[PDB]
Amino acid sequence: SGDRTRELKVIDYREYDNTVYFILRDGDKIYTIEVSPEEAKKLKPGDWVIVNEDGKLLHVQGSLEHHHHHH
Repeated sequence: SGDRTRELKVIDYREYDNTVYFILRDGDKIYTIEVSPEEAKKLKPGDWVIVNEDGKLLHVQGSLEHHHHHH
């Protein structure tokens, strides 16, 4: 159970007037997604993303610290 979303690494992009193609990597698998330029403004090669069920790009921001047990 769990492990239902997939994080992908941006390895490349191709930019045209009205569309940006991102090349995304999950392990040894490659996916392509095409978005509008305003959706690509914050993403570059080396960034990580999650694409949700609606096709929305979600930007991986990092981890949150948890150094202390709280129960």
